[PDB]
Amino acid sequence: AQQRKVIRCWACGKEGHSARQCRAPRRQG
Ligand SMILES: [Zn+2]
Repeated sequence: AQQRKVIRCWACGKEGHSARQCRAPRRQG
């Protein structure tokens, strides 16, 4: 498998992108 659920950008917490592209500076957008 890949990682349990989709890559919800562990750097932000949203399903759709990876922290490598996390455009959310923790609580902001
Ligand atoms: Zn993100």
